[PDB]
Amino acid sequence: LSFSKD
Amino acid sequence: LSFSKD
Amino acid sequence: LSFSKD
Amino acid sequence: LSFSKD
Amino acid sequence: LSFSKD
Amino acid sequence: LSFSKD
Amino acid sequence: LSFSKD
Amino acid sequence: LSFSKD
Repeated sequence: LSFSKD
Repeated sequence: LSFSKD
Repeated sequence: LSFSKD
Repeated sequence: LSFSKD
Repeated sequence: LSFSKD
Repeated sequence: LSFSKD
Repeated sequence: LSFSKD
Repeated sequence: LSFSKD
């Protein structure tokens, strides 16, 4: 489970 | 911003 | 379990 | 800012 | 800006 | 796990 | 700016 | 585990 936002 | 769970 | 924000 | 748990 | 995970 | 920035 | 984890 | 900065 993973989430990323730049 | 980054999140992880194994 | 991990979280990072720069 | 960074957080980890094993 | 916000993030949450339960 | 909760994060906030104004 | 805030972070919490229980 | 809690963190805050104004």
